[PDB]
Parts: sequence; structure tokens; C-alpha cells
Amino acid sequence: SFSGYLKLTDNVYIKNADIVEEAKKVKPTVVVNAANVYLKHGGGVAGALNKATNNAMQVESDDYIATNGPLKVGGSCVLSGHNLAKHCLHVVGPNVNKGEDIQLLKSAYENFNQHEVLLAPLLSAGIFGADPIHSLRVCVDTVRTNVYLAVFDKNLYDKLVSSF
Ligand SMILES: Cn1ncc2c(C(=O)N[C@@H](CC(=O)O)c3ccc(Br)cc3)ccnc21
Repeated sequence: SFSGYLKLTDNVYIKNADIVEEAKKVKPTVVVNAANVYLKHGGGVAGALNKATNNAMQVESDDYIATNGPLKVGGSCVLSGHNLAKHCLHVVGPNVNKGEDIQLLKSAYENFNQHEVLLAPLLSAGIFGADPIHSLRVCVDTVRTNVYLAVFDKNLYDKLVSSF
């Protein structure tokens, strides 16, 4: 049910799209969230996904942290996808604006390999401060399962395709 994507490799696809609108249309098995270790979904992709769930994602996430403590940078957890997907895979890429090790970006993408197909954003891009061209290259070189990347910004999408 994914449509309109540009094929980059055997398993990686990309589209200029709002991941919330894409998730509402497709209702994928897995949507990836660009999470932080606390699962505090304030801004960026996480703020947008949480708002689309009417804050249900944040209420579930606060219970998960109260029980388990914070995630690791490069780690993940599977929670409900609420009205957006069957599941949400919350993945923590390194935040350059907080000074985190960019080498953890490959470990972050390795979480995607536990799922046959995913709808996802580029990790560590946007307000996380990493170069999105670098993030797409690590994604291509690490993920082996089928990943459908939604890039919100039209100008960034064009730059990512042209420089691939
Ligand atoms: C309504 N809302 N607010 C943010 C956001 C995001 C979001 O932060 N995406 C990131 C990642 C991406 O989409 O490639 C991003 C956005 C813009 C630039 Br420029 C660079 C990275 C995605 C969906 N809905 C969103």
C-alpha cells in the first residue's frame, strides 16, 4: 500500500511526505519515531506523531519509562502505533545538538532490521542536528529490511535524491 516512492536501492525507498499523513493513509505495521531516551515527544517527528495520537503516545510512553527507565542512545522499544500504525518503533538516534556520538547512528538504524517493513524518517536529521545526506547513506548501508522513508521538507528531499 505504499505509493509514489522513489526506489533508491533493492530495499530503500523515499518520498517527500508528512509521515503523519503517510501513516494515516497506509496504516503500516510499523511506524518509526525519532525518539529521545526519555520518550518525551515534544517537537520534530516525535511531537507531530504524538499530537496525531491526541497525546495517547505520550501517556503510554510515560508508563513505559516509569517501569523500565530510559532507553540507550542507539536503542529502541516497540510500543503501540495507536491510530497511526499497528506498532510504533521508538528509535533513539544521536542528537548532535546535545553533543552525542554520531557513530551511534549505525546502531540506531540496526533496530530497523528486526522488522520486515517500516515507514520511517531519517534518523538524527532535523532538530537532532546531523547531516541528512550522511543519515541516508548510513540507512542504505545498514538497513536490510524494506524501509519507506518520508522526508517532510521538499527542498531537502530534492537535495537527498540529487546527491544520492
Ligand atoms: C509537523 N511536523 N513537525 C515536524 C515534523 C517532522 C520532522 O521533524 N521531520 C524531520 C525529518 C524528516 O522529515 O526528514 C525533518 C523536518 C524538516 C527538516 Br528541514 C529536516 C528534518 C516530520 C513530520 N511532521 C512534522
